[PDB]
Amino acid sequence: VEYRNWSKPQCQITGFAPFSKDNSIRLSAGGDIWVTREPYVSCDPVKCYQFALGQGTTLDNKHSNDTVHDRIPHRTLLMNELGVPFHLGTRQVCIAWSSSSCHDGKAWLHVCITGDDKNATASFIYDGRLVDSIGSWSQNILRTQESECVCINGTCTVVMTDGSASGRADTRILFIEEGKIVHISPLAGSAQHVEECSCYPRYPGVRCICRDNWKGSNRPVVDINMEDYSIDSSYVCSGLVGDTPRNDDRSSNSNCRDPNNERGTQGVKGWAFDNGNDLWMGRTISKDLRSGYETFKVIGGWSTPNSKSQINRQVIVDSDNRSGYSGIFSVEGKSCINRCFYVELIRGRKQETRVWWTSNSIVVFCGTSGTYGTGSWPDGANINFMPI
Amino acid sequence: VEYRNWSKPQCQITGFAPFSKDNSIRLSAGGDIWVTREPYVSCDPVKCYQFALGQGTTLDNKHSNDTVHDRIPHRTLLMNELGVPFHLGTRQVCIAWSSSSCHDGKAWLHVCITGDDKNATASFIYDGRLVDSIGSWSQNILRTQESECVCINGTCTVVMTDGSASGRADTRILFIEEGKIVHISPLAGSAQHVEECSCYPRYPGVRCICRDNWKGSNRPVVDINMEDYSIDSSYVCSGLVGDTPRNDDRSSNSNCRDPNNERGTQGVKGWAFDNGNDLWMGRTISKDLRSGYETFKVIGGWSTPNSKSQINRQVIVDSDNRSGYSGIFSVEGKSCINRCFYVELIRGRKQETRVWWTSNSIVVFCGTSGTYGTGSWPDGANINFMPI
Amino acid sequence: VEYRNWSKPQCQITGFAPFSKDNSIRLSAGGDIWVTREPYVSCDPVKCYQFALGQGTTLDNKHSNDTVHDRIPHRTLLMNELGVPFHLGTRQVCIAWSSSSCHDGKAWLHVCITGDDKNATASFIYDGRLVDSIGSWSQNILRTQESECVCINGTCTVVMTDGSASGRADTRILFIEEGKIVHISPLAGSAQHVEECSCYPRYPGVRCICRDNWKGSNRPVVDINMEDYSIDSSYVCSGLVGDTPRNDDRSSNSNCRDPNNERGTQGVKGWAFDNGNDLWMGRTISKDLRSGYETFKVIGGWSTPNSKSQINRQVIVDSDNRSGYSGIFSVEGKSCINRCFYVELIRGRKQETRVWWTSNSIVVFCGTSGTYGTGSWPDGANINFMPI
Amino acid sequence: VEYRNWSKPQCQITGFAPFSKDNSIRLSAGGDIWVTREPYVSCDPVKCYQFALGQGTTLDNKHSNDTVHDRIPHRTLLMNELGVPFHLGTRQVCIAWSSSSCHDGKAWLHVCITGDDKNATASFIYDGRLVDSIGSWSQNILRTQESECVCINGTCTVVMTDGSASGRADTRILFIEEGKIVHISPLAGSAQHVEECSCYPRYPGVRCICRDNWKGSNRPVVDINMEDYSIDSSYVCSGLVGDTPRNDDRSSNSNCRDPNNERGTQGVKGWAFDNGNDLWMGRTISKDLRSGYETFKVIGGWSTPNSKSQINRQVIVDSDNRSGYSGIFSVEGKSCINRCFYVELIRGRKQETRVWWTSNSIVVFCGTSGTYGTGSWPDGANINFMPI
Ligand SMILES: *[C@@H]1O[C@H](CO[C@H]2O[C@H](CO)[C@@H](O)[C@H](O)[C@@H]2O)[C@@H](O[C@@H]2O[C@H](CO)[C@@H](O[C@@H]3O[C@H](CO)[C@@H](O)[C@H](O[C@H]4O[C@H](CO)[C@@H](O)[C@H](O)[C@@H]4O[C@H]4O[C@H](CO)[C@@H](O)[C@H](O)[C@@H]4O)[C@@H]3O)[C@H](O)[C@H]2NC(C)=O)[C@H](O)[C@H]1NC(C)=O
Ligand SMILES: *[C@@H]1O[C@H](CO[C@H]2O[C@H](CO)[C@@H](O)[C@H](O)[C@@H]2O)[C@@H](O[C@@H]2O[C@H](CO)[C@@H](O[C@@H]3O[C@H](CO)[C@@H](O)[C@H](O[C@H]4O[C@H](CO)[C@@H](O)[C@H](O)[C@@H]4O[C@H]4O[C@H](CO)[C@@H](O)[C@H](O)[C@@H]4O)[C@@H]3O)[C@H](O)[C@H]2NC(C)=O)[C@H](O)[C@H]1NC(C)=O
Ligand SMILES: *[C@@H]1O[C@H](CO[C@H]2O[C@H](CO)[C@@H](O)[C@H](O)[C@@H]2O)[C@@H](O[C@@H]2O[C@H](CO)[C@@H](O[C@@H]3O[C@H](CO)[C@@H](O)[C@H](O[C@H]4O[C@H](CO)[C@@H](O)[C@H](O)[C@@H]4O[C@H]4O[C@H](CO)[C@@H](O)[C@H](O)[C@@H]4O)[C@@H]3O)[C@H](O)[C@H]2NC(C)=O)[C@H](O)[C@H]1NC(C)=O
Ligand SMILES: *[C@@H]1O[C@H](CO[C@H]2O[C@H](CO)[C@@H](O)[C@H](O)[C@@H]2O)[C@@H](O[C@@H]2O[C@H](CO)[C@@H](O[C@@H]3O[C@H](CO)[C@@H](O)[C@H](O[C@H]4O[C@H](CO)[C@@H](O)[C@H](O)[C@@H]4O[C@H]4O[C@H](CO)[C@@H](O)[C@H](O)[C@@H]4O)[C@@H]3O)[C@H](O)[C@H]2NC(C)=O)[C@H](O)[C@H]1NC(C)=O
Ligand SMILES: *[C@@H]1O[C@H](CO)[C@@H](O[C@@H]2O[C@H](CO)[C@@H](O)[C@H](O)[C@H]2NC(C)=O)[C@H](O)[C@H]1NC(C)=O
Ligand SMILES: *[C@@H]1O[C@H](CO)[C@@H](O[C@@H]2O[C@H](CO)[C@@H](O)[C@H](O)[C@H]2NC(C)=O)[C@H](O)[C@H]1NC(C)=O
Ligand SMILES: *[C@@H]1O[C@H](CO)[C@@H](O[C@@H]2O[C@H](CO)[C@@H](O)[C@H](O)[C@H]2NC(C)=O)[C@H](O)[C@H]1NC(C)=O
Ligand SMILES: *[C@@H]1O[C@H](CO)[C@@H](O[C@@H]2O[C@H](CO)[C@@H](O)[C@H](O)[C@H]2NC(C)=O)[C@H](O)[C@H]1NC(C)=O
Ligand SMILES: *[C@@H]1O[C@H](CO)[C@@H](O[C@@H]2O[C@H](CO)[C@@H](O)[C@H](O)[C@H]2NC(C)=O)[C@H](O)[C@H]1NC(C)=O
Ligand SMILES: *[C@@H]1O[C@H](CO)[C@@H](O[C@@H]2O[C@H](CO)[C@@H](O)[C@H](O)[C@H]2NC(C)=O)[C@H](O)[C@H]1NC(C)=O
Ligand SMILES: *[C@@H]1O[C@H](CO)[C@@H](O[C@@H]2O[C@H](CO)[C@@H](O)[C@H](O)[C@H]2NC(C)=O)[C@H](O)[C@H]1NC(C)=O
Ligand SMILES: [Ca+2]
Ligand SMILES: [Ca+2]
Ligand SMILES: [Ca+2]
Ligand SMILES: [Ca+2]
Repeated sequence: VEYRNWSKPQCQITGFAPFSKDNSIRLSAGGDIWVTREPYVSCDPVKCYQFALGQGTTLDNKHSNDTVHDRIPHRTLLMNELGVPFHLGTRQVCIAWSSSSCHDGKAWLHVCITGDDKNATASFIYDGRLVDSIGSWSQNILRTQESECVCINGTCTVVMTDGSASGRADTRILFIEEGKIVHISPLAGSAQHVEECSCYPRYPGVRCICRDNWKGSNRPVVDINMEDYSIDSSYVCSGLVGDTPRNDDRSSNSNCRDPNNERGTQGVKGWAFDNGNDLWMGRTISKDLRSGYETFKVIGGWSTPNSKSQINRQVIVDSDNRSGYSGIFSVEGKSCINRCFYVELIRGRKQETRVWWTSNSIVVFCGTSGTYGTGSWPDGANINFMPI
Repeated sequence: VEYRNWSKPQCQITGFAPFSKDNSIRLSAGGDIWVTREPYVSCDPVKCYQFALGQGTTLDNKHSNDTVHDRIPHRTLLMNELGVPFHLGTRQVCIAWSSSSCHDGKAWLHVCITGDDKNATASFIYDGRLVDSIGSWSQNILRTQESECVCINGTCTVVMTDGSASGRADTRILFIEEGKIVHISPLAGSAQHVEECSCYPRYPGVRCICRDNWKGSNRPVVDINMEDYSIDSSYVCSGLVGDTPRNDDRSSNSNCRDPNNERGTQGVKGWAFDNGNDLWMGRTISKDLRSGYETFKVIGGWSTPNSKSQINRQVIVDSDNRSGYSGIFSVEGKSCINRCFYVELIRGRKQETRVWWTSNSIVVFCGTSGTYGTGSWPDGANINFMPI
Repeated sequence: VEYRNWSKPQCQITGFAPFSKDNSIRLSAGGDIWVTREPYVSCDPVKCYQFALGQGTTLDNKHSNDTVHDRIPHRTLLMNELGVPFHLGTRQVCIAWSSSSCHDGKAWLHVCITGDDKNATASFIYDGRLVDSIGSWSQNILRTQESECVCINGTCTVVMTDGSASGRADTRILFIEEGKIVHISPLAGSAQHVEECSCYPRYPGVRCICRDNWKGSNRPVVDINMEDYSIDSSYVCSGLVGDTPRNDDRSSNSNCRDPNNERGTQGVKGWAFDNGNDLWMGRTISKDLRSGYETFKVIGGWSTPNSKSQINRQVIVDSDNRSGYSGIFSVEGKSCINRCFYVELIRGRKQETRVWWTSNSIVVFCGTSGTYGTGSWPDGANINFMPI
Repeated sequence: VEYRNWSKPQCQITGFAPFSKDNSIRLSAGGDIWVTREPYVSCDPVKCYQFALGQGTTLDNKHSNDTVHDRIPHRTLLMNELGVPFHLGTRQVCIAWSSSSCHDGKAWLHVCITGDDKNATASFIYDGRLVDSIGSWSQNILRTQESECVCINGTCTVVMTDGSASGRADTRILFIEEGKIVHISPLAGSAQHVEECSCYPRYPGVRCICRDNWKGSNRPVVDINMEDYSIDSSYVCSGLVGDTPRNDDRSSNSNCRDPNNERGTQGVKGWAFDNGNDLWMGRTISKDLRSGYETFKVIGGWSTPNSKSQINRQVIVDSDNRSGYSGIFSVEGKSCINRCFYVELIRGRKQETRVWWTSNSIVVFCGTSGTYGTGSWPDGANINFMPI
């Protein structure tokens, strides 16, 4: 086994075709399925696996009630081949309430986070053994990606926040070579917040499309130079914008460098990925609520401010339904590195308060240089059927 | 790993001996089993696996109700070793409501179909990565085999329809070398319809025994020349005939070249496989309803029109019971390539409307050059026991 | 991989120490466990697996009722590593209502039997493919071992009956080299019946301790000469005797050559295995009912008629409980070939008619050249707890 | 595969970071989970597995009632990768009511104990085959570690008691090279009792931190010389002390050589592990009841009597909750051998007599040379939710 160095062109995609759905909630009505959220999928040179954080229980468990809350001791990081539901036979690869995973080529690094909010811990596991540990630095919740990290040559990047969701924060980018952090590099850029970065291998570095829970609703970019550790974090030129809540589609703006301050409040985990001066991206159809999922390409959107030349749309999930988080997902072709992407479809309380638990399914789409039809793939489960 | 080139004689079989049953419905009363239909089994140089399309749920799920319908977003392609039931621990290898799978020798290609009926998409997955995509072409349901495709030397064939079930249609035969379609070839032949082809490796090409939902009740043949892409599609000389509904057994006819127009309406997925001028084939015992399964050899039936010299019958499934689809299943011997075949036994609504869900079990029989006894293997599950 | 030729001394054992129990019935009250009976365990050069025939269902299935009957279409041959219960995730390796399995070294041969009683079929599977088939020969139930077959050099033996349980019968010994029967050899010996042979590798041939459902209650021996195909079947010299029902322990007799005619009626699957002029054997404590299990060594018992010098007893299962079938189980040491043995503990109807289903657990003991304590390991499950 | 010889420095740890929790009880409310207790985890050069002894059943089984009792025929030794719950798909690797497991490098040795209390047996399994057996020697319960044994060069140590819990006893240290005991060595030392030793590879020998159910509440040390078989068993210099029940924290004492006689009665399985003249150890927060878990380092505590210079505490499990047993768990780093440790959290009768069954979850922590936060990880399951 030599290393995963990614030297190879990205694919000139033409849109996305469907790859995987698991029906996690549906089956949850007839089987014992874990309680999840904040999923993501990543793969080694052979199989694509699917992760997510549980709630130390199952859905048809009287326990599950109040799964709305993101952190609790009993939450663990699951793993399965891409395609199997999360069952009583799944493994809790580590304790955590946040994470990131990359396959450096040789084996896995699994950053998993847990502790008190104000003082928590981050175990850096690798190849099964626990290679390192680094604790919270601001004293107000150490959180990470909830997406696949990226490694190149033998060094795995991973961005980390601990600060004030809607406020300033310390963003560091740890460079851990084999479960062992070997160098940390402090954030720099126009980016007024970095959180839930969706990172990918666009050689020689790593580029990140994050979230901004404070003033921006136009994703902040985070570019890592795996070559010298230096950082750079701009903002997206695309005038379209994909974050929720967000202004609209006409008064929606972005100048590639400053929080736009338009419902710049919260956010959601999102992705995007360049191609020349263009921009393949995705977001919720609803711009108030996290419902419906569409994906598209903005001409000029990566190199040019306030763009609006949308083209090649797709209604991945219908706007009458509901989605949630999503992240990019790379996966090296036999000549080019193709990007893929996932979408958790969250069914549960706060919204569908018919039941008291919260969990989620997933749908995933990859890159294609061929045709496709049209459609939308939701969780599609009868909340009047589901237990509780 | 060199390639699967099939250069090796087919076996001079003498009838079929039992191989596998899974009891899918029976266990479904005491366990959490997926909701299926349109199964098939295929194997790599080591294990035989069993496929089928689910209904994004399980049987003891209040959801399952109305599984009669063939397409919906939440239907996925399962896979398991030959012998295990479809459980909560099975994987959804792709989203689809149609498919085909072959092992080119090195790894798997998994055509899976999904989208709106009128406009749908076909993901061409291979080795886990998504190599290509080609969308619907007539705008009225892109459908494929629901049986194992066949590869030789490194090129995998797969026939595709999109048109009018009971009407004309476009039938194309895609030649995808490694998840990448590299050449499409348009249908040609006496065949007035091609749909649900049951294809196999009868070197140097590939030969297909399809269905005809319009005017024929005598299977149309579809011969592929993997050598130059050319096509040829005749009809079966056998005067016996195996399709349901169908005329009878005396006024049942076929001339090897034109729809016979005798209850030539619908059909069901069927198989057949030559041997000299003869014909080993199978069909439902009931010629109105898809009930009971028998298999036999018609002397003269492959090279001679309107044949009736039946011999070596078997009551695979009793005519008091019920079957459904079926397809051929090859599996290379240590000197000859033996054919095997499967039979879904569909238990569910429209018929057994005691319950509201529809799923199916399976029985499978291989080729033998030795003796056998007699019997019939049905789903045999108490519909008064089953849930719902 | 060279072949399993067994050239290596058997171990001078000193008694049996406990190896495996699975608690099949107990868990059956809190989980979905298959309905079984007629088990046995066998191993390849790495793992020991556990077999048995199911009843196409699970225990907490309303179907299971009337599992007392041995044959029905929906019965299949399971397989799992030695230690896991038979779950909804177990595989039906073949259809059958009888069987035998050996690992010739390279891979598995799985004789499985099914068909009408009067006319049935026997599929000879191997390495996943179906290599051969041979049908019933007397027209009254083709049955086999229900124990591990034995292979040496590359030829696998397997004894087969079809005749009259309590009457004469045809006993043949098929020699199948790679799923392909290559020579059948007709039974010869003092043995007035051969049925449920418990066979083992006592180089250069294979020796069998069977059952006799007609006139004997003293196990008939069946010695195979894998060298020239010739057969020889004596009877056990041991005057102790181990079969149920059986006379007693004082008027119990055997002369090494003729059915003794003492409650010589039915039987049960049993084992035994020589050592010099002695005899390590096992049987039920109850000599009317199949309850309790003990094992011991009779000095002189293999080379001398009507023996009674019992020594080294063990109460494997207490006589207040209940057992059933049992068979020998070899397993090559790092210098000597050690024998092991299993014991199904049948819980169910006809006896414990509190419930209407019948299934069974298992306990297994191997050979030891070291000390041991005392005890008894029953199914030990509350029939008042169990479902139905 | 060469052998596991451990020549390599232990790691200068700085405290413990979280690795694994499984939520065994929580899921037990929504799934079929085995009934356990007396767990432990151990690993081969690749995966870390988790063991424990069951109670031949599952929790939602009416059987489980009265799982308070430690021994019964139907108790078996489970095994799974580190992270999966104990499910109906787990294997019973042997019958036992006590055990120990080490990976000599090449494969596993699994001492499992069962029999009458007064006369029991100990099967010494290895690589799947049963290599040896040695029976009880005092006639009053042969018990072993309930923790991972340690092998070096090719010889696996394992300490064994059989005597009087609160009285004298015979303590032997068997040296079994490949499932075959090749030399037994009798205990020697100041140690007035050895029971439930928590052993580890501190090259060239093996050192053990046991329990004392008679007069001590200050762990007895047990040092093995794998070099010449000689033994040595002192007591811990640490004046802090970690055993429950125990005096307090001020009148708590130890002189490194004699039972201190302060609530020196019972105990619990514990661990500890040196580092220079210091001592990293752990115990229950409650000194009467086995509740809460903390871990720390006592300066001077390994080489100096009655120590009280505690530092680097952690509240692993909060004192408002409840723990149970615990043991050390080694795991070779890429330059140093890191120690890890587990903690069963027992939920069940005698205490939480709301229900009638007893089982347990687990939390596990490894060694780190990096920072960490703070927190506590309990079973945290609603006893008012749980079944029974
Ligand atoms: C490939 O396949 C697409 C699939 O797109 C999606 O369709 C759903 C909505 O139809 C969406 O939720 C789902 O998840 C799919 O992802 C092909 O067509 C698609 O469907 C139609 C047009 O073809 C577009 O959707 C619209 O949605 C409305 C809700 O269904 C529908 O009622 C709209 O209908 C109005 O125009 C149609 C035109 O055919 C016609 O039916 C009527 O005239 C109708 O008029 C309305 O007017 C009044 C006010 O609204 C009402 O009082 C009156 O009752 C009536 O509702 C409309 O059809 C969807 O966007 C479209 N997709 C795309 C990409 O165009 C598409 O043909 C093909 N394209 C490509 C590149 O392959
Ligand atoms: C190997 O094993 C076969 C197994 O074949 C199948 O048998 C079932 C039907 O019997 C079928 O559903 C099942 O699934 C099996 O696959 C051996 O025999 C088989 O069974 C019989 C003859 O041997 C054939 O089946 C017929 O089915 C009727 C329903 O059971 C049965 O009642 C018929 O019986 C009439 O003739 C028999 C001859 O033995 C005799 O019983 C009576 O005289 C009976 O007369 C009827 O007459 C009146 C009008 O019908 C009634 O008023 C009166 O009450 C009575 O019903 C018949 O036996 C089945 O086809 C046959 N299989 C084959 C291949 O022949 C077979 O012996 C052997 N062959 C080979 C090559 O190995
Ligand atoms: C290793 O370990 C053995 C284990 O053997 C088995 O014991 C159970 C029966 O006790 C059996 O079902 C279980 O499954 C075990 O496999 C050691 O001992 C074993 O137990 C005893 C003797 O040691 C033997 O079993 C007998 O079973 C009767 C039912 O329990 C029991 O009541 C008998 O007791 C009579 O004698 C004992 C002697 O100690 C004493 O208790 C009394 O005096 C009692 O007297 C009876 O007399 C009247 C009529 O019966 C009654 O009115 C009165 O109430 C009372 O019942 C007896 O103890 C069992 O066979 C034995 N096993 C072996 C191999 O000896 C054994 O010590 C040791 N051996 C070796 C080689 O390692
Ligand atoms: C990293 O993270 C630690 C986590 O430690 C643990 O905290 C829980 C207890 O708080 C424990 O069960 C849990 O499992 C954790 O493992 C950081 O702090 C930790 O929490 C606090 C202090 O920081 C310590 O715990 C104490 O526990 C009491 C129960 O919660 C709590 O009420 C105590 O509060 C008293 O002092 C605090 C100081 O901040 C303040 O809140 C009040 O003044 C309060 O006063 C009480 O006084 C009267 C009598 O008690 C009452 O009438 C009145 O109502 C009120 O209760 C206290 O805070 C815990 O030990 C501590 N851990 C450590 C290691 O210090 C820690 O800051 C950081 N350290 C490091 C190295 O990283
Ligand atoms: C990184 O990319 C590839 C794959 O890791 C490296 O491997 C060699 O690269 C090219 C073609 O890929 C040739 O020089 C060798 O034949 C490759 N070997 C294999 C097994 O692919 C490549 O050298 C690395 N290069 C950079 C610039 O990072
Ligand atoms: C990672 O991969 C290759 C590893 O070799 C790095 O490029 C190499 O450049 C040196 C001189 O710097 C050559 O001698 C190497 O052998 C080059 N690669 C090849 C295939 O020749 C590359 O620049 C590194 N990139 C990153 C992002 O870390
Ligand atoms: C295709 O069939 C076989 C198997 O793929 C090819 O392999 C060689 O073929 C024959 C015997 O099978 C000999 O020439 C070689 O010894 C074979 N090698 C092996 C490993 O079997 C064969 O050459 C191919 N031929 C055609 C005509 O397609
Ligand atoms: C059968 O037994 C063994 C094992 O199959 C054969 O293997 C050779 O036998 C001996 C020692 O076992 C030596 O001649 C070789 O070194 C063995 N090789 C191995 C890999 O064990 C043996 O020759 C066979 N002999 C008979 C008489 O059947
Ligand atoms: C099975 O195994 C060995 C295979 O070699 C057989 O014994 C051999 O005897 C021949 C001459 O007959 C020698 O040249 C072989 O090489 C011998 N074995 C060895 C290791 O030398 C053996 O007799 C056969 N036994 C059975 C029961 O089939
Ligand atoms: C035990 O430790 C190591 C690992 O088992 C042995 O292996 C050799 O040891 C050193 C470095 O580890 C060198 O002499 C060799 O290069 C090692 N080989 C490998 C594959 O690591 C070591 O010799 C053994 N030594 C002792 C003292 O027990
Ligand atoms: C276990 O491991 C090594 C095995 O070699 C033992 O040390 C060896 O010492 C001899 C002379 O005694 C050398 O020739 C060996 O080759 C040494 N090891 C190495 C790598 O050179 C060691 O002392 C043994 N220790 C224990 C606890 O059993
Ligand atoms: Ca925002
Ligand atoms: Ca038709
Ligand atoms: Ca008899
Ligand atoms: Ca004590």
